Amino acid sequence: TPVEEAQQKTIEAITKAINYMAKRRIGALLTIERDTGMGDYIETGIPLNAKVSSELLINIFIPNTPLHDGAVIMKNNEIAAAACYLPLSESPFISKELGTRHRAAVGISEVTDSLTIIVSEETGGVSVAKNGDLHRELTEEALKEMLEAE
Amino acid sequence: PTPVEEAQQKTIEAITKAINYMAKRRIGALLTIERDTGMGDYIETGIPLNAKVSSELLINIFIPNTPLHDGAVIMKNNEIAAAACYLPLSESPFISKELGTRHRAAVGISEVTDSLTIIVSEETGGVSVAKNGDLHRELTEEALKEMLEAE
Ligand SMILES: O=C([C](F)N1[C]=N(F)[C]=N1)C1=[C][C]=[C][C]=[C]1
Ligand SMILES: [Mg+2]
Repeated sequence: TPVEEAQQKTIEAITKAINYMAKRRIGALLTIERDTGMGDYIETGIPLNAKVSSELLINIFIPNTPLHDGAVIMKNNEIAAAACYLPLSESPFISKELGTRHRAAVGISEVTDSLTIIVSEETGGVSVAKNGDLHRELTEEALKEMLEAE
Repeated sequence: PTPVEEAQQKTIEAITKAINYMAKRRIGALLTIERDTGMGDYIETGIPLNAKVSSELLINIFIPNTPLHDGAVIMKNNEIAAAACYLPLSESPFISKELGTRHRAAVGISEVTDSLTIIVSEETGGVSVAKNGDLHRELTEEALKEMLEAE
């Protein structure tokens, strides 16, 4: 169906962008709003309300650019805003080698049902935060499975 | 001022801030503003964005060696319609011979539309505008803003 084709296209755009950033070890933080509304956090960023594309996602997160600091928040199959604030988790059970991007992802996952993808700038490793837990060192296939499950 | 006029002022401010940032850093850029002649055929050659304008997004689009930096950004009113778009190349003899494809593309679209195109040179950081087949080079910040306000 049209809705199904659009969801699969968005998943492919995300995974292609994550692949490019993982390979180059470009830090990234991408939160996908689900049932819990995230308007208060969207409002902290730069409004985009843009069509999703792998190219736009990559261009957003290039280091030392205006938009790369903070989270991209996606809502209703669009990029709602970039450079958004997310709350930092105080969970003592996050790997100590991880920094602010990962704590921000876990933090938003503690108070919403959202799914957040993180690319580490140190290693290029890909992780997902959901329900207050961080799922680390994902393969491409694991990330796709999580996006399809969500 | 009406909401429409205030929105236009915000868009001009966003454009001028982005152009000034890129000029200072010799970031090449090609930004066409659609006017009354529709540019859909050219918009459809690019990557669709349909995004709200911001200086931050304009700058991010043109960062060298990124997916979106080659080709034209096309704006429709207060939106970035698409990036990495094709524009036709002008054969005009009044394009300075040292200028590259971005300037030739800007003059080219200006020959078949009433659009206004801004170009930042990656060689010199100079700012130019193409309109109605004519290229106006080495614009000051003040001149660019005046051109946009008049448009
Ligand atoms: O990229 C990547 C992976 F890991 N992935 C994950 N996800 F999730 C997506 N992708 C790579 C490849 C190769 C080399 C390095 C790196
Ligand atoms: Mg002069």
